[PDB]
Amino acid sequence: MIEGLSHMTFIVRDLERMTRILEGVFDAREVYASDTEQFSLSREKFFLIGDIWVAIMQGEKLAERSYNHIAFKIDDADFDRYAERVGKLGLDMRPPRPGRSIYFYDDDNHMFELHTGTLTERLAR
Amino acid sequence: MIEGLSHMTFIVRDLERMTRILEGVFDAREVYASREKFFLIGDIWVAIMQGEKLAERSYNHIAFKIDDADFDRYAERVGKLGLDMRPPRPREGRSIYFYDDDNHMFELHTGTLTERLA
Ligand SMILES: [Mn+2]
Ligand SMILES: [Mn+2]
Repeated sequence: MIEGLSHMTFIVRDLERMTRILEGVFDAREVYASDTEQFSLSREKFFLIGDIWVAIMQGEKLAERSYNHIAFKIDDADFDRYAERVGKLGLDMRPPRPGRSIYFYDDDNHMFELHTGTLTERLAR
Repeated sequence: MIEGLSHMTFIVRDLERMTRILEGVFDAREVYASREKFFLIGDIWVAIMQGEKLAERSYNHIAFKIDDADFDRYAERVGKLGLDMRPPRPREGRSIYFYDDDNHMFELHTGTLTERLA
């Protein structure tokens, strides 16, 4: 049996900028940096978004953008606030459709989504 | 405030094969049916939509938590499907890494963040 999600891992060109994205958009909390170690060549950081473990490692960006995406849940009341946060970070986004979502990209062609709706709502529609 | 994970969406060339992988490896259950399908892995909403496979493989990955006592079983599930799988490192704090048919890397992992932080 699958107990739940363990972690999601993203490879990014610039660990510092990705840190600012995860902190700026999701209020991610940095819990680990391999840079606190002596002679570790590879560079990684671990973050928590609530109880979600996100790991980032420095490497190459995704070649192309695609519609593979990871979506986090927010409340409908915070939709404009979150669109603002994405704005202040200077991130590319998909246009807001006329549940609702904000889709944006980090600096390495990963797509993320902030979605106000639920599965139950989605299936009933 | 982020309330939690909403869903994860994968683009795949063949929804029937992806269905078999999700059900076969993760015990995913289908709740909605070129087009999209929806699954739950426990309370994790997964959406799959027909389209183009990732040009390239990378080490970006999604990892699911399993118990160490189930490790051999899960490795046999991935193998039974003919999925491209990294031979498990003889070990704990263990992982199984595999690609589906569309260059998405997945991981089954027996350890926790807390343990890893040690
Ligand atoms: Mn989505
Ligand atoms: Mn991993």
